[PDB]
Amino acid sequence: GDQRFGDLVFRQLAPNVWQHTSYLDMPGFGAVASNGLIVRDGGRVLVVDTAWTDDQTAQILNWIKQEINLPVALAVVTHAHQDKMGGMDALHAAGIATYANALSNQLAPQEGMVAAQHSLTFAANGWVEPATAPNFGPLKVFYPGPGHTSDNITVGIDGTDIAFGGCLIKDSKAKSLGNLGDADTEHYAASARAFGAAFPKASMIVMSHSAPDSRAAITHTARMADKLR
Ligand SMILES: O=c1cc(CP(=O)(O)O)c2c(F)cc(F)cc2o1
Ligand SMILES: [Zn+2]
Ligand SMILES: [Zn+2]
Repeated sequence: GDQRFGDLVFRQLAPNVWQHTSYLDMPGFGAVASNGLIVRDGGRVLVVDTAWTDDQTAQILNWIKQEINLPVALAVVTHAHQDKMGGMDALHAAGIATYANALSNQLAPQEGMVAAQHSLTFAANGWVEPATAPNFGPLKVFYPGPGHTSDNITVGIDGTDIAFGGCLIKDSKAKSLGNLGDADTEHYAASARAFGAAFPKASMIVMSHSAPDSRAAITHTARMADKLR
């Protein structure tokens, strides 16, 4: 199922959905995989998250050209850390319109990231303000509250059983919540559960650092986060 393409890995999840995976050495710790998504919506392609680097992100675009061969209409990135925004310049060089949580764009410079071109804003209940996410097709963007970071956002794919938790969600057998350096430990559990409640039909949960899992990823992540309080 997995397709090795250079130093990246691509896995089809649904007729119109693929997971992209890229790797970065975290010195002394290891080569960390990070996942995002590629969605075909009719005659265009939508991307969720960059790879870690510009070069890797250009390779995602090369894979899209070879395997889908339709324009990439936009990309949305799910918080201001390198695994999700490190390739912003490659998207801009390719002429792709880019979107992030307003807070992600504000944080980008201090995090060493390049901001996206457009800012998403969110209603009090967490759903994106639709005028800020034009032409998102089946992508349904939800801010679940602070968790892995204060700016973390999540994405459901309408018409599929897939929802993407990014770095908020860990798999159903994960031993830890990963990098909590920028986390909101008090609100993490509620934010994880809010993600699950926003996408009740999603039976396939996609996340940054593990293979797609069942909804037990959500319950297990929230149960682990209960202990942080
Ligand atoms: O494996 C990692 C992955 C990340 C990126 P993320 O948190 O978005 O997964 C990371 C980071 F951003 C800061 C850090 F200090 C250690 C880290 O270690
Ligand atoms: Zn992160
Ligand atoms: Zn992460």
